[PDB]
Amino acid sequence: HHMHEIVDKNGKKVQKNNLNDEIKIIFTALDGTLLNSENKVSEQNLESLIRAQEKGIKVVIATGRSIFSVENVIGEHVKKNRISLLPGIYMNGCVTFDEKGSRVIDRIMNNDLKMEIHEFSKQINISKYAIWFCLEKTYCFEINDCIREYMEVEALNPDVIEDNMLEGLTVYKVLFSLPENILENTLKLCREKFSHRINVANTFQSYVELFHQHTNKFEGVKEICKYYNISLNNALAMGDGENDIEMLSGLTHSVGVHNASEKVKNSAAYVGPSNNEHAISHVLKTFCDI
Ligand SMILES: O=C[C@H](O)COP(=O)(O)O
Ligand SMILES: [Mg+2]
Repeated sequence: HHMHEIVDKNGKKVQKNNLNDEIKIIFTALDGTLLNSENKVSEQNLESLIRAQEKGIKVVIATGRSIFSVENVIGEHVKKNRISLLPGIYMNGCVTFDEKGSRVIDRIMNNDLKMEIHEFSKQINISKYAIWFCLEKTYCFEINDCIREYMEVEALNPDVIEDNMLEGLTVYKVLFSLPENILENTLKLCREKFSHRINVANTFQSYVELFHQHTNKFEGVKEICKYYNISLNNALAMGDGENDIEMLSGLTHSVGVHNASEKVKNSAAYVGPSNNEHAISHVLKTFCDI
């Protein structure tokens, strides 16, 4: 079966003996890539991560999430030092930490643009689906089934605040947890309204994330590779979503998981197993020989 293979754009399996780059570091999206559909790290994945640590391969999270919500989802692995959060690429790069927890990227959203996005979202009535991200906390204006759905997966609850409090907050992104029935339209509105102002990404299901226009996960990738004197040619990125496109296309070695869209897969060098098929275990096998 093809359940566990990694293939190039011609459908040919990638073989270790044909590689000419040692992979020293792997950057991976969390939900939809490392985590299976149940938001868990599979045992096969965990077993391969243990071996990657024994061999000195670095595994770095690159996510739209804050580090706080990551810790709530995979904390048990973090506590056992099996997955490191530092260094890490959070909020789609806008908050990227080195191993000392210093922000090597800190891309706050301009406050005029914040308020314009806010007023626009109230105008088109998606403000109720908004989760605003400060450095250390998230905020929403009300709770509904869509906010509920976001809390369940994110596993970290926003504080509920009044509308007029937003002006005082220093934010890095906003995430709209949208009903499925208005995703496609709302995405068109935001992209038309804020082109060359803000990144707009459909990252996961009906999530729409807006963050610093000149920042993405790949900017974080470059910073962390730089920190450890690792050429980009010895890095590998894997992902599934729109917010992974820049890091998949920016590295010579990248893997789009099988569950990714055709757009995301096209941006990647290789296509691997789905997130439910232990994608990073097979990546580690193919590229690092376990
Ligand atoms: O809520 C989860 C995120 O939208 C997906 O996270 P990721 O960037 O690690 O795939
Ligand atoms: Mg993802």
